[PDB]
Amino acid sequence: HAVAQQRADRIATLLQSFADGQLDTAVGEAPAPGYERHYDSLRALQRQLREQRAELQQVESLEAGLAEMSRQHEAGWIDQTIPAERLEGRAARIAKGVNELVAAHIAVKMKVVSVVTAYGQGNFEPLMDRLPGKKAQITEAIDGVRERLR
Amino acid sequence: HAVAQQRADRIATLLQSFADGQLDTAVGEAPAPGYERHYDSLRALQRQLREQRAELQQVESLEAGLAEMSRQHEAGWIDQTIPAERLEGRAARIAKGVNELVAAHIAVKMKVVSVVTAYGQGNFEPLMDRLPGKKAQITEAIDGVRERLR
Ligand SMILES: [Cl-]
Ligand SMILES: [Cl-]
Ligand SMILES: [Mg+2]
Ligand SMILES: [Mg+2]
Ligand code: NA
Ligand code: NA
Repeated sequence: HAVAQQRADRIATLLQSFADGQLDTAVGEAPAPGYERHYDSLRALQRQLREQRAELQQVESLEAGLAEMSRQHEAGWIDQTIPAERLEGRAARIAKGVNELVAAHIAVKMKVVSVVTAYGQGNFEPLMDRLPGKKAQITEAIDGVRERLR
Repeated sequence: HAVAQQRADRIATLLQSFADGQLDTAVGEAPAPGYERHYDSLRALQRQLREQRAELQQVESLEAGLAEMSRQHEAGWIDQTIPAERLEGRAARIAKGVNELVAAHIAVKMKVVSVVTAYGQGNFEPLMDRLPGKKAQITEAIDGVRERLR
């Protein structure tokens, strides 16, 4: 009678904690045989709430990292990247993905600058890369510059 | 005796479902007064598991969208963007953030191409934007091209 209520209150308290976002309490083992199923599920649920909390926090950090990277680049510090090494899982892969895509565009941009700077110096040895898709328009444009400049 | 066990099994089953990822069952209301706390928490937990599931799915979609955008740009279709409008919350903001940052770099790149293309035609009216930070190196480079070309 007394124990039954106590064990019931314990389960209510643990569930209440989960609901309120208090995931630090250690669930532990069941008090008696008839509560094994309840506790098995409670422990499993807790592990899941903790994992999802961590993953969602990583995403929040990813948004802040992107925000700072954007701020840095608008200020001209284009070497700045999102510190993917400080993230993990999917958040880290997305961060690396953004860094690589931005880096790829910067590389094409600097290639253009490098080639035309040379033409400006009378050095016509360099040729713009042969780009695909819409980027092919850049290749033709720069070739046109070369032909006309000399 | 019979009812007690039945109501206890119901709570075990609901918790078991949550654990296994079956969040579609409708919890409903408590069967008797002494179970109000349990059910209140169960409903709240379910709402949270569903919300976190949705948010994590959005992130998975964000990673795929970035992957496809990267694939498209490497192929030269640089007008392609991550469809942020099809996402929501933080996932959507990150997507828009990536689209804007990439677009900003492309704009600087095309500005460079536009200016030098003009110089190649003997049209020295356009001047490269005055860029900050490390980007200032691009401004000086292109100015140098202008001065030397004419
Ligand atoms: Cl720096
Ligand atoms: Cl297209
Ligand atoms: Mg010269
Ligand atoms: Mg000319
Ligand atoms: Na990617
Ligand atoms: Na941003």
